[PDB]
Parts: sequence; structure tokens; C-alpha cells
Amino acid sequence: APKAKIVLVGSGMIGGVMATLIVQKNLGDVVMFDIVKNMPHGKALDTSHTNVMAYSNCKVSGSNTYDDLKDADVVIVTAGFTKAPGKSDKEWNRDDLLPLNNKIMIEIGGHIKNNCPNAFIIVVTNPVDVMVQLLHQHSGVPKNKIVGLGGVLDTSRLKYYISQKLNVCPRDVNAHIVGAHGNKMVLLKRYITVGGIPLQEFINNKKITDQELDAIFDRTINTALEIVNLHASPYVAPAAAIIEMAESYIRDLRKVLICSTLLEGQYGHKDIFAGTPLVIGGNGVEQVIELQLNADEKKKFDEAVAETSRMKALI
Amino acid sequence: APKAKIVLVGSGMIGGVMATLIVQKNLGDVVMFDIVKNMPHGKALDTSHTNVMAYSNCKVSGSNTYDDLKDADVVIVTAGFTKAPGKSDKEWNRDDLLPLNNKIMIEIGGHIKNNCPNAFIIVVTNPVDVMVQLLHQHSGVPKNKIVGLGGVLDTSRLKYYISQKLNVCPRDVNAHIVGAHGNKMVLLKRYITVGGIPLQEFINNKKITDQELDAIFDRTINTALEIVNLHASPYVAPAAAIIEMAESYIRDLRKVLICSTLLEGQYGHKDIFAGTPLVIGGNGVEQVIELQLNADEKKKFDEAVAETSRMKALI
Amino acid sequence: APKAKIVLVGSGMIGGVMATLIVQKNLGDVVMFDIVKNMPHGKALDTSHTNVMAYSNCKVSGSNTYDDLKDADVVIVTAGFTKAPGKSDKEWNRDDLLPLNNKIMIEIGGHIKNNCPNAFIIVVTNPVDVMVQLLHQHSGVPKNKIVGLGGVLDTSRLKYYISQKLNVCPRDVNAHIVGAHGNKMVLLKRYITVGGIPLQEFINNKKITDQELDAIFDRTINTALEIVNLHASPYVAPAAAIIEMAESYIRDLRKVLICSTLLEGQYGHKDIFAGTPLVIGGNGVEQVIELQLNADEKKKFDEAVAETSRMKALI
Amino acid sequence: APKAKIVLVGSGMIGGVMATLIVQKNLGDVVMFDIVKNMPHGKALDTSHTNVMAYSNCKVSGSNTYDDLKDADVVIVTAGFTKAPGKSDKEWNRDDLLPLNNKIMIEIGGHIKNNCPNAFIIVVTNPVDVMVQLLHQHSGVPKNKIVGLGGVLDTSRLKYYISQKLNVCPRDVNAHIVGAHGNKMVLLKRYITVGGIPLQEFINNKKITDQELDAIFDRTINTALEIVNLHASPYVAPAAAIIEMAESYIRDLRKVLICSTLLEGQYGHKDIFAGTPLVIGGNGVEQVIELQLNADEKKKFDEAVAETSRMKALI
Ligand SMILES: NC(=O)c1ccc[n+]([C@@H]2O[C@H](COP(=O)([O-])OP(=O)(O)OC[C@H]3O[C@@H](n4cnc5c(N)ncnc54)[C@H](O)[C@@H]3O)[C@@H](O)[C@H]2O)c1
Ligand SMILES: NC(=O)c1ccc[n+]([C@@H]2O[C@H](COP(=O)([O-])OP(=O)(O)OC[C@H]3O[C@@H](n4cnc5c(N)ncnc54)[C@H](O)[C@@H]3O)[C@@H](O)[C@H]2O)c1
Ligand SMILES: NC(=O)c1ccc[n+]([C@@H]2O[C@H](COP(=O)([O-])OP(=O)(O)OC[C@H]3O[C@@H](n4cnc5c(N)ncnc54)[C@H](O)[C@@H]3O)[C@@H](O)[C@H]2O)c1
Ligand SMILES: NC(=O)c1ccc[n+]([C@@H]2O[C@H](COP(=O)([O-])OP(=O)(O)OC[C@H]3O[C@@H](n4cnc5c(N)ncnc54)[C@H](O)[C@@H]3O)[C@@H](O)[C@H]2O)c1
Repeated sequence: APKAKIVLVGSGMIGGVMATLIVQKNLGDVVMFDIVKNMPHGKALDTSHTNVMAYSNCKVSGSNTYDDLKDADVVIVTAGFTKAPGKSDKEWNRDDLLPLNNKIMIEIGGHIKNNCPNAFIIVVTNPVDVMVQLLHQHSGVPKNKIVGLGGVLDTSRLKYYISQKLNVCPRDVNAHIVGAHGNKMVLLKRYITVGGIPLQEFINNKKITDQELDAIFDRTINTALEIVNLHASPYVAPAAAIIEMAESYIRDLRKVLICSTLLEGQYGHKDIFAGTPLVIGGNGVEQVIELQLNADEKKKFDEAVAETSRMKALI
Repeated sequence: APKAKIVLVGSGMIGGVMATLIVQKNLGDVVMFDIVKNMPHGKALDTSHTNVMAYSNCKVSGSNTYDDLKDADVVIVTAGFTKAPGKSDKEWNRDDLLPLNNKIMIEIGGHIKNNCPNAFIIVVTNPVDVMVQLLHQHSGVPKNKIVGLGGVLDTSRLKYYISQKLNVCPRDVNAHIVGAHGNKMVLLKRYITVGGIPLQEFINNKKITDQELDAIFDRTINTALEIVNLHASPYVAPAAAIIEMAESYIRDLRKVLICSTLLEGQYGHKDIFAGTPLVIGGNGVEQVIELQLNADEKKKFDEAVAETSRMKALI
Repeated sequence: APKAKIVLVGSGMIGGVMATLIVQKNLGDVVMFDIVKNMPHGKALDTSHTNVMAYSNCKVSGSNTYDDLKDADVVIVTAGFTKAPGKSDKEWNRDDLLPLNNKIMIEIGGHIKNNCPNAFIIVVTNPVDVMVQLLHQHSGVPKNKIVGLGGVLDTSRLKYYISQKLNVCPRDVNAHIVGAHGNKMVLLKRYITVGGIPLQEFINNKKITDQELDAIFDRTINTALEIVNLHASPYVAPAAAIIEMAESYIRDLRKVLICSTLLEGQYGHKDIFAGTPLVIGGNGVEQVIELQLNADEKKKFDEAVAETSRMKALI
Repeated sequence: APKAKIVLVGSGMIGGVMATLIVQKNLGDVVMFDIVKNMPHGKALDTSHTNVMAYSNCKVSGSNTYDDLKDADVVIVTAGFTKAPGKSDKEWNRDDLLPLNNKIMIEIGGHIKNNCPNAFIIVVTNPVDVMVQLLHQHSGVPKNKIVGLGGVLDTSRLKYYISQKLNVCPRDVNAHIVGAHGNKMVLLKRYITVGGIPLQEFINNKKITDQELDAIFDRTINTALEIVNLHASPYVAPAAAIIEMAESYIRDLRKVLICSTLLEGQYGHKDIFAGTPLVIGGNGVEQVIELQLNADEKKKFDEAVAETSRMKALI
């Protein structure tokens, strides 16, 4: 009956598109929160009018007070920095972001614990796989109520590139990128299908070659960098990805999506967050799916988790 | 710019739902044709009013003249009988339909050749794999411009049942049923994925058993009969399935869908229509996808094709 | 988070389309209830498969027990007869329906009181303005939680016909038909706009004439009869209209819709249900809007209410 | 069948949201064109991935060459400046934009005439009512194939503000703001309706007062300024508005929308563009609607057109 209340903790580039999309889908009431005075109210005022064009009925208001987290059903955290100062577009790496972004999670976690402990939480702030757990530790929310953005966005790239080469509906391509969001992303060739058919079949048929696939792989891992060098840290697709995830929770869709979640033994790991297929429903994370990886694949997973494990010690 | 013109050749149970769905999706102008006097004009009047509730702008008119096929962009043929005089609901079989519906194809084909030779055609009339080729022969349209309903409907059942057992979004289950629509339908266990993951992984995990899967199989094959025995020849899912197909042609979606199409050597067969994955886009059938079947799977394919072959001889 | 639970009390022609539309819009879980054995389980099985084609996640099950009303969020009552034994299609009149459908309301009301006292209820069963108050009396629900189908359906016809004549989007025509659903329906010329512009301006411009408008009026009033005479009691538009209403409650849309509601002094009447603009939101009927009618318009209102009053006495 | 080809001539803030929205609605293939090297390709790459999340199939590519206008079905012109240099947020006025924006139209018109003379054109660049005609003069396209952004955006504000005060679905409020986009906007109190009911009725009922309406009026005329002072020149709602207009053309919706169009006698004016209700269909502007204004209202219209007429002489 009541509309879900959605709090965008951070109203920069991603938060802007997220608000637009939420109204388009009439998904819930929106608070656009930020540290920067004024900006949020303006983005919110602008976004609010689209209610007419979209046949929607969602309030959109800006905020500068953590008090607006009260009674939140969904909280989305994009608070932080894209770049590190003194670095050039070339040297862009998500790693160099522990610097300006670690403290922010501590703060935000405190307020969440006090204002909306029953909310479902999605963390985006880089380096996500580390930040997600930090926020989880400070917010006190249950393990099934917090996830980080990753697979959905990374696979959307791989899915889309394959679809262009094969000339089919992008949604018709399925793929899995697990372990961690970042340069050690694990792309699983064996788990790629097109129209439900193993990719190998298309290679045997010479519709696509192993090399063009490898090319596509490279382009997938380095896409954020390619975009950073062309314009700025990606924000449109990140937005759609997060919202596909939020929507699955709010509408209880029970979609299978690859998100950063807490491992309790899966893949032989514990006390850390890693990307893997999950099911997002109205109870939050309904189920975590463990891919039955082979020897070589496990090795890759292990390496990505170590990269997350290493930065963790950096605080 | 102009709206597509869609002609439903047959306006019974399936035609009724198709028209409703077309207005919902603002998919194109609709002519509801039938030989029964007046009935279609009423269904059409009723349906036209939903343009208001759906924010659409599609005309819906009834017809009793083949003249209305003129300039059609899409023609959907459901004309015929759902079952067979002197027959009980328990002995229901789409095969006893050669009696009831052969001649109708010849008549309709002639008018199509005359009024809309460039239309995309979808045949539903059972037994579909035979009927579609008959309409193909008398209408004269190119092989990439005509398909029969089958896989989309059969897999929706298999996908749905599995999804109930696994507790995931039904769209997240992918599966293939090929060869023929009917009792000899080929259900390919090896081609089933959930969230892009091989079904075998969920069986290994004890999420679903081989036995439960086989039961789901029997259910899938006997679904039409189960519904006939509870109410009547199924028509809501058949309609949605057809519209998914028509929509992919009208909007140039390029979805991979399993439909009855003319085989020119694939799977070792020719001069006959059989169900297989294919791509539907703005040009019609953009590509036929031949599954690289193993020896066991090929055997079953050939048995389904043989049933189609047998009925074809009954002329 | 949880999906709304929707119970269709009656699963004939209108119930069938309602269930289809609910899946299309992923609006909630559906129970298709009826007294006819087996029929609803079949319609429900058929309908459930469309979850795949529609990217939805709504359960659809049949029922023959009032037990399934338990915890319903929305209940829609279509239970009854569409016409009347020994009567011809030409003498069709929603009034001869007191015979056919009074007692059914008492029975249903009792079970509602027992199983789902907090549900939002929509009555369709003709003659609706009488039936809705009967169900209101026996079910015990609050006045803001029960309405009858009428204005939304009647105006969709008037809006559509005008839109055809003027060549505009049907949603761009706005109009009001109040008082009662039936032959005494009050069509208010003064309250007609096109793109927010008074209809009179288009008449002054010679875009439509007074005569054409009056013809459109006769058509609007006699639409059900025209369709009965061509096919059967209308059900596709009635269904879309009901779902528009249910959707505005479930998604908290706060749309202004004309429904049958309990009058407590508005228009000079009380202790009776009559059609008038109202707002449907998450709380149910959020506000009843009383049109500031002139002397001529009031006269007509009173005549419609008197017809409802007369039939009420036939107990 | 084929997808519409849509060229965004200008890829700044508005162009960015427009591309996002087009993919969401699967409305057509997109070229994101601009003078600034690199930026466009990046925004395009980013936007392209959302195809997966949105079930869409639209190509999104960047461009720096006017050659990409070839075969365009829709061209949208946002090319230019928001601000004037040396001016503060306080002194922001759309007038001070003849400066940096006039020449741009000449250029773009030449290419349009040579690359896509059959396209439908929407102009946004401020001051729109002047720029639209300039572009019309240089492009040579027919009067029914070119319009400027105005009413839709300005009314969305008025509609939304009224809806908040009255607590109804924003789409349920209808209003007209004609003459010119800018500080002399003509807000027509007499043409405001809520749920199709004259606003006066709600004032008589004391649901809203004349003063709060006047307040709302002020806020409507100064909204861009309020947003400019809070963040930046509005871009989200502008985007949705333009796209509602584009969509009506591509899907042949025949919606009634207030856009800047060429007057040939209407309201007693000629050889100039002014905002007024129009119908946008697949032939472009199907009809221009002349509001039958009264003496006071005409005076206001005349004043807004003079403001457009004055700036025209400024070149
Ligand atoms: N997980 C992923 O796949 C992925 C993808 C893209 C970006 N990201 C990350 O997401 C984050 C957001 O990116 P963006 O494009 O929105 O950048 P952005 O700079 O445009 O927006 C971030 C906003 O956070 C605000 N902020 C700072 N402290 C805050 C506080 N504690 N509370 C609320 N807001 C606060 C800043 O004002 C800033 O506007 C970045 O750190 C980026 O690295 C992650
Ligand atoms: N392909 C599939 O997977 C599948 C699934 C379900 C049903 N079907 C088949 O589709 C057919 C139609 O099903 P339905 O439920 O709509 O049946 P229906 O009986 O309700 O409708 C059939 C309509 O065709 C009409 N008709 C007869 N001859 C005609 C002619 N020459 N031109 C136009 N109309 C004519 C009948 O009057 C009737 O209205 C049946 O044969 C059924 O077996 C196929
Ligand atoms: N409000 C309106 O504007 C409007 C418009 C059209 C029709 N109607 C009315 O709605 C009613 C239903 O229309 P329909 O076309 O779906 O009719 P229908 O005959 O196809 O369906 C009515 C169903 O109710 C069932 N039924 C009988 N008693 C029942 C009970 N106690 N509990 C549950 N089900 C029971 C019947 O078996 C049947 O399936 C009719 O009275 C019709 O006049 C109203
Ligand atoms: N009509 C309205 O209701 C309305 C509302 C808002 C904004 N606007 C106007 O729309 C225009 C666009 O606003 P914006 O927010 O997109 O600003 P923006 O600066 O972010 O985008 C404009 C882009 O035009 C580009 N450009 C310059 N010359 C070009 C050329 N000839 N070809 C292609 N691109 C070129 C610039 O690189 C710039 O990025 C502004 O002039 C603004 O005043 C009108």
C-alpha cells in the first residue's frame, strides 16, 4: 500500500540518474541527501516535475540532514570521491580510493544504526567490496540486508558487447563476473550463454572467435577507465544497475543478480565480502548461490578476494 | 512513424486476448477477423475502450471480409477448431485436428497472397508444424517471413514450474523445447539454466532432484491436456507467447525465440517445418539457430519430426 | 515489500481478463475464486505461465473455497449473472438482475467479514449501485474501503468516441458520467474537455457538432446493449477499468476516478451509493469530490439516484 | 519495423538525460553529437550498457561529425549556452542568450537541409521561441515538421505544484501556459482543471485559495531561476518533456501538447513562433489549436509575443 521510502545517501552523478529512474518507474518516495549545501534541493526540484511526464506519484526532496534517514526502506550509498587528487586520468585506479572514502562509511553507518536499522542497504562507493563490509560493520544491519554494486554492472558490459557482435537482444546474453569489482574481476567464459545456448556453440560456428572474445574481455575490464579517459567516472549504467537491484527488493522480484555479499564458507572464504550470484527478494538476500568452480576458476576467485583482503588491512 | 497494421485471422479465445494485449502495449492497429457474423465487431468495440485505461492509441475493429487483410504488416492465424467432435476431454489430442482444420489453410493462403504478400505471418492452428507449412505453400511468402507458435509457449511452462521449485524470477530460468509442438516435444535437460547457471549445479546442491525434474517434465508435456480437463483449450499463455513474437518483429528486438521454421538441412532434415531457436527482428527471421545436439538428443528430434512428417502425408 | 494479495470473487469473463492484466502489471498475487468446480484452476494454470512473457512474479491459483479470502488486500466481486433467463438480447436490461443476483451479496459479505475485514473491496455485480451497498451492509467494512464499478467504464466510452471524432489521444479527453451506472446515467456536457480545453471551443470551431455529440451520447448509454447484441455482456473494458481502480489503491496513485460510493449528504442525498468523482489512494477512498452541479444537472442526478432507490426497495 | 534514428544535436546536460530515457523506452537508435571532442563517445558508451537493464535494443554512439545527421528521423537541438559570461546566478535571464547562441542555429540549419530534410525537429536552445524560427528558416523544413520546447515543461511545474497542494495524481491536473517560454509566460487560470473539474470549484470549497494559487504561479515562472540558483540550468524535466514530445511523433500518439509553433493568423499574429496547444502525431504537427481567449487573456498573449518579436530584431 504505502510507497517505499528511498534515501540516496550521496547526490552526485549516480544519485542524479537514480532519482530520475525511480520516478520513471514510480518506485518510491525519494530523499536526495548530500553534504553539499543547496545542490540536492535543486536536483530534487527538477526531478520532481517529471512526475507529470511519467504518470508517477513520487515525492522528490533534497536534504542535508541525516535525520531524513528515519524510516527509510531502502538506503543507497554513493557518498565519496570518484578521483584521487594529483592523479591523472591514465592512473586512474579504484584502489587509490581507500584515501578519500574510508571515514565516510563509519559516519554513515552510525546514523543508519540509529535512524533506519530495518532498511535494505546498497553500497556503491569505491572500492565497494571493502566499503560494503565497513558499512556493514558500523551499521549493524543483518547480513541478508546489505549488498554492494558489482556483477550487474560489470556483466552488463560483457553482455552488451557480445550482443553487438552476435546481433541479438542484449538481455538474451547471460554471463557471470564474480570475485570483486575492479581490475581483478573474474570473467567466467564457461558460464556464458546466448539465448540460453553455450557460447562455445557460436564459436564452433564461427559467429565469433576466441580472439574477438578476448578482445571483448579486455574492453570489459577496462571500460570504466576508457570512459574516465573520455569523459568521467561512469554514472548512467551504474545507476540502472543499482536500481534493477533496488527494484527487485521493493517489488519482490526474486531476480538472480551478482552482488557483493558476505561469504560464510562459500568458495572456501569467510569474514569477507565478494561478488557472486544472489537472489534479491522482499526479505532482502533470499539466497546466496555458490558457483561450482573448477580448479582454474577458483584460482582466479582467490586472487580477486586477496586484492579485497589486502586493501582491508589498509584499515 | 505509422502504426503497424495487425490482422488477427480468427477471433475466438486466443484472438480475444491477443487484441487486449496489443492495446496494452500500444503495439499497432488491430483488425479482428472471423467467419462468425457480428461476434468480432463486439469483441473489437469492447476492446477499443481500453485505449483510455492504457494510454494507448490503437484502433480496434471487427471484420467478416478477407478484404481487410489489405496492407497488413502482421497476420496471425488462429482460425480453426480446438478439439474434435464425438471426442471426450480425456482423449484430447492436437493430432485429431487434421480432420477439423486442413482446408482452412488453403483458403487463407490465397487471400494472403492477394492482399498482403509482404506481411510477417504467425500460424497457431493445430497441428501447428503441419499447418504452418501448408499456409506457407499456399500463401507464397518467403521462408523468413512465416513461423509457427510452439517453443515460446512450451518453454514458458517448463521455465515457470522450475522457477516455482527454485524460488526465482521465472524469466531467470532458460530452457529449450524443440522439434515439434505436441506429445513428441523434445525437452532438453542439458540446455536448462537458472540465472545462467547449468541446472545440474542446483541438482548437485540438492535444491531440486532428478525425480522432481522428471515430474515437471511430464507436467510440461501434458499441460494443455491438464487444462482442457479443468476448463478449456489454453488461450491466455498462447496469446502472450504469440504477442512476444509479434512484438520482437514490430520493434526489431532481435530476441532469440523457439518457433516452427522451415529447415533446409539443419539437424539433417529438409522440406519440413520444425521448432528450433531462431532470431526475430525487423526483417522477420534474421537467423535460424541449429542446436549442436548429441546422439541421444538427435534421436528425439527425429522422432518429433517424423510425427510431423506422418501427418503431412494425411495430406 | 510483500506483494499485495488479490482475490477475484467470481472467475468468469471479467475475472479472466483481470487476472491476465494483473500479471502484465506485476500487480500482486492472484486467487481466482468461483463456485464452478475446476474451471478457475484451469484459467489460473493458463494464466500463471504468462509470468515468463511479462517478466512478472505473481502467483496465480484457482479456488473453490471462501477460505482463500484470508488476509486479502484487495477483493473484487463479479459473482453473479450477466443476463436473465427467458429474456431476449434486445430486451437486455441490468435491472432484471435483482432476480438473478441479490442473495449472493449476503453470502459473500459474511465471508469477507470473517476472512479479510481490512481489504479494499470493488463490486461489479449488476445492478452495481444497489449491489455495492448490499455488500457494504453485510461485510461490515468501512465506507472508505468499498466502491462500485461505474464511471471509469462509462467515461472510457465517451472519452474514446469523442477522441475518434477529434483525432486525439483518447487519454486527452476528459469527461464525467455520474449518478448511476445504467440507463439513467448522467452525462455532463459541461464537464467535457479535450486537452484540458472546454468541448464548447471545438464546437464553435466546427470540429464537432452538437448533433454528433448527442449521437455519441446515445452510443455511450447503449454501448453495453450494442455489444450484447453483437456478442456478449462486455468484459475487456470492464476489466481494465476495475484494474485501473485497484492499481491506484495498491500503488497509492491518488487518481481521481468516478466510482460508486456512499453519499453522506453530497448532492442532497444519503444512505445510498451513487457514482461521483473520488480519489483512490493507499488508504482507500481518500476523498469524495462533490461536483457543483447546476439546477438542470441536479435534476438528472436525482433521477438516477431514484432508480437506484427504487430497486433497493425490491429488497 | 526499422527503429527510428534519433540525433541529439548537443550532448550536454539535457542530451545526457534524453539518451538515458530513450533507451529506457526503447524508442530508437541514438547519435549523441557535439562539438566537444571525446565527451560524447563516453556518455554514449556508458548509456549503451543500460540496454541490458532496460530490455532494450537501441544503439547509442557518439559523434563529432555533422555527417551523422544523414537519414535522421528525429533531430533534437540543445546546442548552445545555458549562462552568459560575466553574469551572476541572480541576473540569470534567458534573454541574455541571443549573444552566444544565435550563430549556432544558422550552422545547424545548413546541415539539416543537406543531411535530413525529412526529419522532425525539436528545438530547445534558448531563447527557444526565437531560435526555433531561426532554425526553421535555415533548415527549410516544412512548418508542420518543426516545434520548440515550452508548454510541456512549464505546465509540468504548475501541474505538479497544484497536485501537491490538492493531494492528487500529478497527471490529473491540466493547465495551459502559452505565448512564449520565458518571464512573460502566459498562465491561464481559467484553463486549469483537476480531474477534469474547473479549479474554481476547489477554491469555492476552500481546498486551495486564490493566494496560494498566486504563490504557485510565481513559483512556476521563476522555477528555472530558483533551480539555477540552487544548482544549475534545469535539465531532467526539460529532458522528459522533450521526449514526451518525441515519443508522440515516433509512436503516433496524437497527444495534445503545448509547443512553440509557427502562427499563420492564430491569435491575430503571423510570421512568428508562439507556444500554443498542438497535436503531435506521425505526420508531425497534425493540428494547431487556437485557444478562444478573452480580452484580458489576449492582452497577455500579445505581450509575450512582443517579447519574442523584440529579440527577433536583435538579428
Ligand atoms: N560499485 C561500482 O560498480 C561503482 C561504479 C561507479 C562508481 N562507483 C563509486 O560510487 C561513488 C559515487 O560515484 P559518483 O559518480 O556518484 O560521484 P559523485 O562525486 O558525483 O557523487 C558522490 C557524492 O557523495 C557526496 N558525499 C560526501 N560525503 C557524504 C556524506 N557522508 N553523506 C552523503 N553524501 C556525501 C559528495 O558530495 C558527492 O557529491 C564513487 O566513490 C565511485 O567510485 C562505484
Ligand atoms: N500453437 C499452439 O501452441 C497452440 C496452443 C493453443 C491452441 N492452439 C490452436 O489454435 C487454434 C485456435 O484456438 P482458440 O482457442 O482461439 O480457438 P477458438 O475456437 O476459440 O477460435 C477459433 C476461431 O476461428 C474461427 N474460424 C473458423 N474458420 C475460420 C476462417 N476460415 N477464418 C477466420 N476464422 C475462422 C472460429 O469461428 C473461432 O472463432 C486451435 O486449433 C488450437 O488448437 C495452438
Ligand atoms: N459494473 C459494471 O460497469 C459492469 C459491467 C459489465 C458487467 N457487469 C456485471 O458483472 C457481473 C459479472 O460479469 P461477467 O461477464 O464476468 O459474468 P460471468 O458470467 O462470465 O462471470 C460470473 C461468474 O460468477 C460466478 N458465480 C456465481 N455465484 C458465485 C459466487 N457466490 N461466488 C463466486 N462466483 C460466483 C459464475 O460461475 C461466473 O463464473 C455481471 O452481473 C455483469 O452484469 C458490471
Ligand atoms: N526550451 C526550454 O524550455 C529550455 C529549458 C532548459 C534549457 N534550454 C536551453 O537548451 C540549451 C541546452 O541546455 P543544456 O543544459 O543542454 O546545456 P549544456 O551546455 O550542458 O549542453 C549544450 C551543448 O551544446 C554543445 N554545442 C555547441 N555548439 C554545438 C554545435 N553546433 N552542434 C552540436 N552541439 C553543440 C555544447 O558543447 C554543449 O555541451 C541551452 O541553451 C538552454 O538555454 C531550454
